[PDB]
Amino acid sequence: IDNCAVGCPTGGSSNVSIVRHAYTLNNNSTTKFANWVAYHITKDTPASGKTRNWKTDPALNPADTLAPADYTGANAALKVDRGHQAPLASLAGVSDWESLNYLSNITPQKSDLNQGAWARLEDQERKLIDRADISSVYTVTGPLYERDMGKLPGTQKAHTIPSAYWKVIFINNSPAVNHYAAFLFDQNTPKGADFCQFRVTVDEIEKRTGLIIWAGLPDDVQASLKSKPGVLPELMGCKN
Amino acid sequence: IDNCAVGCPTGGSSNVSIVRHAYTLNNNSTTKFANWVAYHITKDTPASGKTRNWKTDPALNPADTLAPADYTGANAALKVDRGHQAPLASLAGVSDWESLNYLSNITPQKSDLNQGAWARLEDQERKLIDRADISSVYTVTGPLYERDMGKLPGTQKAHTIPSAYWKVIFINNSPAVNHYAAFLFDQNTPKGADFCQFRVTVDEIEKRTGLIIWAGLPDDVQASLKSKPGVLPELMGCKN
Ligand SMILES: [Mg+2]
Ligand SMILES: [Mg+2]
Repeated sequence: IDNCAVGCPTGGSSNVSIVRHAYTLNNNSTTKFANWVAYHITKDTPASGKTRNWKTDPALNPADTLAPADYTGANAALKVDRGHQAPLASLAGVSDWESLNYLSNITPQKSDLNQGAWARLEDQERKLIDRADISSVYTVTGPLYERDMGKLPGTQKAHTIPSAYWKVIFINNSPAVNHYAAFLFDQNTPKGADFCQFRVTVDEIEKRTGLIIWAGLPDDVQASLKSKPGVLPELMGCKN
Repeated sequence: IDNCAVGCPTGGSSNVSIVRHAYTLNNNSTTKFANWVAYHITKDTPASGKTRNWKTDPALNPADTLAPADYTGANAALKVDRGHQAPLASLAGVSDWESLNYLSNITPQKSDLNQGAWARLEDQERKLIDRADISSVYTVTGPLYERDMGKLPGTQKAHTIPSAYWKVIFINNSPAVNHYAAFLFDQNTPKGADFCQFRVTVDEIEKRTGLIIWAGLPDDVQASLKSKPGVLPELMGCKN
């Protein structure tokens, strides 16, 4: 199962990644959240109406990830939601869809971001697959840890709440020949914010995460395309 | 023969276009030069060392195009060369390659442009086909008539010398999913100019020519991408 197409990211804290049909993920046993999550949307992956039964990822050591009990009181204290990294509705059609609700694929994401600009991007990201000429959407998403966001009140486990979230997207085959995009949202993004205003370069993300995305691309392609914002957002309703 | 892939341009002065393996061209009987020339570069079309036997296009009425005799004294008076619209070296491998030297595919192009930035772009355009993942390069090129440039000294034929040239390019299948680019050079472009500094939008070209490029693309795709400069030039050595 290849959920990256042009090479999954290198630089993750964990040397081994979890590969599922729903996604491929690299966990961080120190922060308790995934360094990055790569997924592949196709015409047969989206599905609506699925339920959200939060569960501890059975593939990880319970001490290196969070359990449902750890989120107790989180919303009232920090105004955060249990935010999905790999989106439920866009991939709930896969055989192991339940893993989309494993806490390894979740982080304490501010409600205004989760239900705001982040959800609208997910909506447009999913809509791309409806286009006749678009057969695949390959996405890599993950958090940033640049400032103290406080701690979950219901757990004694050492963890680090993200300060921002990014998403790198490309359609069909490879960014070497296809449209791509990259976004970066701060945890405190306003509820009504236009997701189009947060377009960035892949290079910026790599520099703020320590990862190398699209790690299988030839050197020249990486050097010339990663520092240039893509035009994929224009197909998602964005301008300029 | 389809040299446009996503619909040849509309808006040309002639209702009929000339279709060849080398290119598809729409002539302008008033200016005596083609409104647009569309060509398709593949790994099989380039070829070096071909001779240049200028000739009157036998497919057109002699009064609507130029003959070799019409260029007499042109270089000494206006410092222009017999400039190819569809590049010889990039397509000389096709079966009717001699048509690349028919005067319907030529215009009085300033030597500094023809042998400068224009030739450098042609090189990079041709080199794209050397990439393993790039199987096709679809280009549409043509002149602009915005200012009096004088007249050829060796002809009595009514004609209009171009004041600028544009080139729209995309790779593989369609600009809807593949990288694209558009450039526009004034006749007076200095010999040592960096072609990367002449990137424009497809919309600007359409507004200045009266043509509609990629006329077969869905409306939403046209509105969305024609106003956004592409990232293909980054694969051609351009920065930012
Ligand atoms: Mg969410
Ligand atoms: Mg030339």
